Amino acid sequence: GDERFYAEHLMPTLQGLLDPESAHRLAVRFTSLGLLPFQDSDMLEVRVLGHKFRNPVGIAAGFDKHGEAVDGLYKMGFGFVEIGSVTPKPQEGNPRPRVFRLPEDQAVINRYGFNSHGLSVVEHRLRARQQKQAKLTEDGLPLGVNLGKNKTSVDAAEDYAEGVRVLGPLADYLVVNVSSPNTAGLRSLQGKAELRRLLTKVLQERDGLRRVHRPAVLVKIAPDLTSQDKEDIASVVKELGIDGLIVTNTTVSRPAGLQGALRSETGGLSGKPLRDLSTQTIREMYALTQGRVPIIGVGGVSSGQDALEKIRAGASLVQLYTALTFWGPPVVGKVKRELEALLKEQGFGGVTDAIGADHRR
Ligand SMILES: Cc1cc2nc3c(=O)[nH]c(=O)nc-3n(C[C@H](O)[C@H](O)[C@H](O)COP(=O)(O)O)c2cc1C
Ligand SMILES: C/C(O)=C(\C#N)C(=O)Nc1ccc(-c2ccccc2)cc1
Ligand SMILES: O=C(O)c1cc(=O)[nH]c(=O)[nH]1
Repeated sequence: GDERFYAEHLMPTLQGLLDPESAHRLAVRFTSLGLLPFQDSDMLEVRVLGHKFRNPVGIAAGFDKHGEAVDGLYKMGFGFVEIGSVTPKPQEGNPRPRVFRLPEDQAVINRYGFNSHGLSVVEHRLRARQQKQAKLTEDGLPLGVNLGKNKTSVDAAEDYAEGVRVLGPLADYLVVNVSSPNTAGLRSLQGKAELRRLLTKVLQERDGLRRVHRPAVLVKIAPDLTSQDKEDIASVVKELGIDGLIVTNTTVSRPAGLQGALRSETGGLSGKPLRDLSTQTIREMYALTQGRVPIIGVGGVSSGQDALEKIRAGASLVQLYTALTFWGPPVVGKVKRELEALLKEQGFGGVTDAIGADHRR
């Protein structure tokens, strides 16, 4: 496993031979079979959400939408895996092309639209390795399951409720994904009244599961929220005792300076141009929740510094996806190695010590 080789030769050649969706599909395939190219120190261990995480670097939702490559992803060095988004019924998503690379920006735009094998398929896939996962979790490698809703559903809350009932028993944590920019009307569920109603139902359904099968519940939010939106989300989270937040999904904004020819494609923008917008959203949400609500920080993480900035801003854990598509699997070890070195350099005894450090200076 060599960073230079992947960054300079393998990935650019892959990007030059296949379209983005094809590259994604082949990657899931390769990862699922364990055809892949760092020893986690105690400094990187985090205890949150009722679990030990051997390192704080996870794979973000969207890469493994259907739970096909979980074990290969742990082998890649991720401290936790999130699969999904999964919808109740199977659905195809948007017509192709629906994924676009912006190499000049180290960015991606996608409009997949919740292409999903559906709950039943994912349920059986996870059941086939349920005890293996139980041991992985105990060993500090938890599993998250990200829930979406069907395009033609009349009752959004019931979609998420069904997700809780079916995949909740198989997950260490669940994500109520109300932040995809690619499903019409979905982001409106972030509004105060809609969110409270939705999350009340979700939490009731979760509380009804047997104790060993009872996951933490997190809400994944957009980077495009107004100050009022963020205030309201913070209020509802505290009112209902939501276990955590995932911050953030992709942006519908197109920051000044984007160079990629494909910058004006419809969809969610990810990668470097999203990075600081996400970090600032983490920072705001941490403050609004008084540091009492665990945050998983996501968006434009490609290095140790990127990870630590989100951690200092208030994230207990981080995730990446887009960086993997540019630098390949070696980015995981790179992020962890750089993060460890930076923690030492900045006087932190571990990740835990650095969580929210910016707010205390
Ligand atoms: C191709 C693609 C598909 C994605 N699909 C999902 C999804 O199904 N559910 C979800 O919550 N986030 C999804 N995401 C968003 C990521 O989980 C993450 O929040 C975002 O991409 C920012 O992280 P990054 O810059 O490291 O990619 C997707 C992102 C991309 C790149
Ligand atoms: C949307 C998406 O996943 C991509 C694009 N564009 C993409 O390139 N993904 C990807 C992710 C991982 C890998 C990879 C490369 C080597 C070994 C295992 C996996 C290759 C490609
Ligand atoms: O299109 C999707 O499936 C999707 C894309 C994205 O960026 N975020 C998300 O939650 N879903």
